[PDB]
Amino acid sequence: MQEHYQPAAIEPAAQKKWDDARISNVSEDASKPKYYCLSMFPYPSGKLHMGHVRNYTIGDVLSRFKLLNGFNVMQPMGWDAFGMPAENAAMKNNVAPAAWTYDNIEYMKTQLKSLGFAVDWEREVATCKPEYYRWEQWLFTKLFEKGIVYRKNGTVNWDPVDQTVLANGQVIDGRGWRSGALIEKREIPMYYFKITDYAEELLNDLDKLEHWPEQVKTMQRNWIGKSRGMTVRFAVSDDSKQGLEGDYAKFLQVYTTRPDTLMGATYVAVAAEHPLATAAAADKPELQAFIAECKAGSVAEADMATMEKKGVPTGRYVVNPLNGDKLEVWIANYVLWGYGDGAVMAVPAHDERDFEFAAKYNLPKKQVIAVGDNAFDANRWQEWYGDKENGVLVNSGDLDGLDFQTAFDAVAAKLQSQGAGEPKTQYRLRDWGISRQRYWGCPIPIVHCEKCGNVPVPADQLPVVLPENVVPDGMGSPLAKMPEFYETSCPCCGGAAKRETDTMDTFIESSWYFFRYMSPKFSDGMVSAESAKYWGAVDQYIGGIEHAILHLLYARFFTKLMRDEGLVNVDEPFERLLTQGMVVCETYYRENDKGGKDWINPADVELTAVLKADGLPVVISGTEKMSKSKNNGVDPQELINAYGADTARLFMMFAAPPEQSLEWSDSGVEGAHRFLRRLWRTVYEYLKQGGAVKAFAGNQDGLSKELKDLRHKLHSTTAKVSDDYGRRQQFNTAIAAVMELLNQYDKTDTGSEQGRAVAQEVLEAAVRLLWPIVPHICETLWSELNGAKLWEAGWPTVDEAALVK
Ligand SMILES: [Mg+2]
Ligand SMILES: [Zn+2]
Repeated sequence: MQEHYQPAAIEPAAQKKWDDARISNVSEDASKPKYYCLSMFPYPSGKLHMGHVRNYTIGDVLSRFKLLNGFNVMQPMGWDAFGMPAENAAMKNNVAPAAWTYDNIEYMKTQLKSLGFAVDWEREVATCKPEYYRWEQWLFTKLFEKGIVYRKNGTVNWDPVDQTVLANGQVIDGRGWRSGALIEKREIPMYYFKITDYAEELLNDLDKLEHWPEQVKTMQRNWIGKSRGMTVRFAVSDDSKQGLEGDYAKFLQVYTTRPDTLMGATYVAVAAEHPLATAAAADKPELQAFIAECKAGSVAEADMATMEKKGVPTGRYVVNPLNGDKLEVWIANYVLWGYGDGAVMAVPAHDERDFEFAAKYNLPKKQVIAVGDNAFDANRWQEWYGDKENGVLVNSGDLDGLDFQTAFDAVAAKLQSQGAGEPKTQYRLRDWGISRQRYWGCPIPIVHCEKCGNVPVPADQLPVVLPENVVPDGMGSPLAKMPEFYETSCPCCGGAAKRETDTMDTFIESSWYFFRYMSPKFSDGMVSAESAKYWGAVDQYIGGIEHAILHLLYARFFTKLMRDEGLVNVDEPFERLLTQGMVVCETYYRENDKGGKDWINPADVELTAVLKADGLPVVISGTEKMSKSKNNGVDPQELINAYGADTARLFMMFAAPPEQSLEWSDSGVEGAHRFLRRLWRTVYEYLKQGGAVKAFAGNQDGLSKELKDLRHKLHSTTAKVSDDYGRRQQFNTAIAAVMELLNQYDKTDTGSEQGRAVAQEVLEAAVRLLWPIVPHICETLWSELNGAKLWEAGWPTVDEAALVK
């Protein structure tokens, strides 16, 4: 055994030792309990960043910990290969997105292997290979025949300069974020997943997830947005029926979740596309300009509530069905066409959104709810205004004295007898649009025939192979310009027909990759029935915060879809969720000659804070998440080249808990490396003074007071580490517990015979307790202390007797 810790000399050897033993290559062995530990598979952007290393080290700790406890652990790895970054790099470097992707995959796979992750590489998948996406095309055709996937027209943002479709997040003040040209609203036929049919099932099944974070389940409930309310019809006044046709000339229909406050309605609001808005705007240019501004808006629902609410009066009036009040109709910008009736009622006294709207335009506020002896202030909103639980009705005539649910049914009874309303359940959830006007994505298995319509590609002719010999030019997506691709024959009649040129949303690949890992080479279905039965569902999921709501919802949707097709048996894909915190770092900038700032990477600077090149001082700015925005990203390959994989893994797990943000620190990295030097020195000095012995075990009566205390600290540390790994999922404190154990070991005389046995017992446990964190040095140190296989010795057991005083 060498005297000095040198990770470059032991880490390649430890990996080949695990590779030859094939401890990470697992099968459906019924003689062992299974454990599926899944980390979110990376996008092949070119090289790993710090978020990758932290995510997959967290997953490797939980995987190696469960492996030492006898579990048959599957920890797979793949590549979320589709996306736009390959197209943009293709337009910059003039290469093909496929070749650019496959090279990034090979390089990043070498980096992941160098980190020593216990990964079953025989289950590796790449979503851009036809061997993978052929099965999401298959499920598309099956759900298309059933109607779960359908085709309808939708509105998109067209950039006429870049000749591409943009999302609302890429539109700023009505212009494209790159071209700066005014976007155009176009209606094109697209494909949709009828996810609203599974809304009740997606909402109720959240109760089965006993181990999910309550805030994550709450975000799923809000996005689905189930509400039990009331449909209410306000009769249009005789002096406001001009220009209206059909039912819109008779009544204005609205939906409300607070029918107990129907007596407190002071005005109604309609969307810009509502027929009442169209009729009143026929002779009013202000209303026409307001309607045009609402239609030209490009607000994302993540910023919908942050939008300033605006409205215009119409001069048209409707009649409240309960008290007969005449209420003026307003055109509001927050009322969305397609959401319910496209019209709402307004109660400013018990809805803060209506309170701010009425206070702006000085609209009346009528109180109809009372909570105790609390005073009602018409010029200041209070939280109890919207209380549905402890409220009682006032200023409501016959409805006075009733609570929420009694007034709900009583209002329902009054409206149904008049034929002016009935209860209704609504959902904020929209259907899932999957059509993307991009090249680098999974093709849509639809052929357009003028005599047969939109016919699905039969299962024999799948996949619809995306051509890889394509270099995007920018002026339009390539698929719509390649007749050699879209010109084909109709699979129903054999006549001339055109393939679908749009590609699928990349969320589709991530909605079922956890099932493909179970049988990645299965060619008769999405997943074999044998492997799905054994592995069941993912026991532990580790990923980031980005797009968590949509990804989880889509993955839970695909699970129930595949279950209904008879492919899987579970109702939920993920039993446990661990979302890691971001990695932040300090930023550095030097002021410009044009009134700006140029941001410098931390690798090109040294703290005296001075630039590393010209030696001119550079401003050290604030800390934020590593990104190419302010050039603050630290390459983990430089961290591995300098200290090794074990130091990188240890610093990640020790600097902060997994959920908390990790702040980059050069001193913290050195401290992790010095501890690995200390651990190597401890084992080396122990073996230099006599070599290994048999670890102490059994009855400890007769040991000295000093040696009994060390065994107490030892088996107390083992209990604390097991709780940190298996329950708390707090790996930083577990490293601190082992450090305290080594501290007391240093202060203890282990020179006696039984003292050497206690020392052997202490060291054999410490290297096994840190094996999930730093497996390379622990495997190397374990072979010096004991001749058995580390994974066969298992997780260290707690000696209960070593705790009785
Ligand atoms: Mg349960
Ligand atoms: Zn045909």
